[PDB]
Amino acid sequence: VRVHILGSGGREHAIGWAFAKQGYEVHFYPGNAGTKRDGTNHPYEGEKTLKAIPEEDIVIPGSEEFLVERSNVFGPVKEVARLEGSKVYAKRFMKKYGIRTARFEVAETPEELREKIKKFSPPYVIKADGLARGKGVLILDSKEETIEKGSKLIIGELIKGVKGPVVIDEFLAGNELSAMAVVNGRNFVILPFVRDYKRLMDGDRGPNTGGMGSWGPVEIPSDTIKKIEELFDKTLWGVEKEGYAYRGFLYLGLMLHDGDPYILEYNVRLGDPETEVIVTLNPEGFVNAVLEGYRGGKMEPVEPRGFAVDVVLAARGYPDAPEKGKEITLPEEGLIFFAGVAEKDGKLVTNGGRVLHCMGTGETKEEARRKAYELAEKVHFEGKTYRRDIA
Repeated sequence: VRVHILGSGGREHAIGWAFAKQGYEVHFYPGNAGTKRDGTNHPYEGEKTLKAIPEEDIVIPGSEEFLVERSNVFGPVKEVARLEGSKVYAKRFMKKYGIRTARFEVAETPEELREKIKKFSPPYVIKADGLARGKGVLILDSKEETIEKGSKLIIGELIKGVKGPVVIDEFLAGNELSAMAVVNGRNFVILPFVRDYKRLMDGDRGPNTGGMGSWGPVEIPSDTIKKIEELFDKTLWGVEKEGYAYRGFLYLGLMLHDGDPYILEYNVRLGDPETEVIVTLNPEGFVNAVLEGYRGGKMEPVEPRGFAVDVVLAARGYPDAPEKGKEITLPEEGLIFFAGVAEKDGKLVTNGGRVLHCMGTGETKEEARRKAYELAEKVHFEGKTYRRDIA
């Protein structure tokens, strides 16, 4: 009867919103002040939190997963999550199981970075082996800046708490694209494709962020989808051949290059703010596929109804230094997913980089767009930061 969601972002709230919408009792760990609408928030305290939860579903989205998965948890074990956790492992995996990816070398020291960089041409891509809070894939025009930053990235002087080998990836001209699936062993369903907005500012300027909005569904050619399906199959076969079974959500960050999809990286959970959009496109179908996947049964396709637009409101300073504690005025209605919000002095206040997700829905992309933006204009807090670019 009960769903337990680990996390505090809009993905988590979106996932909990759908379940609660289908009548399930939803617990968030720790959630945020918005997630109180759709369930009860509890503090997360590691294994103490999880040992207490009976059989019945736990949905993780994060790096919880380089320990969590107890058969309760709908996400892969640590060994499988190395696919996200070690970008080097992921590359060797893909070479092994014939999964189409960019040519690459591994530099474990700055010396190797100097030698091995000579195998590549100007638009250089260096990727930190470990998690960098998605801030450790560098794309640099010049070799000097690549060696200088990439060396520092190896030795832990670039990004505090990141250190160790780097992948040097052959840069791929193309259009970037994500694909996401609910997965049980070798069975999977692909979710609606959504388009995200990674840069902070309109016309894709400013710093990269964890996402400034999205919309969907996006229309992908059937031939492209069949190739995408084949990437999922070969990835899941590879997991089985390593002796493990993938349970949960699998995200492929792709690059369509010369007609073919290449895997830029694996994530072992759904994106934010892609989840907000996907969920809003069919709350029923998402919920069902997750339960069927969790339960070991047949999952039915997740068909999108209409279009969804997510306009993310973030704090002034996001991402490098978001300002907190600012008071949030909300409208009477509207689909909002809450992330960086807290309660303080009986009020709603900002408390994270990305504060709110304002959702618009409609029969067209433009209908969905206006509704989202109409809502974002009704929502206020100081230094309220958003892209009028979306969709």
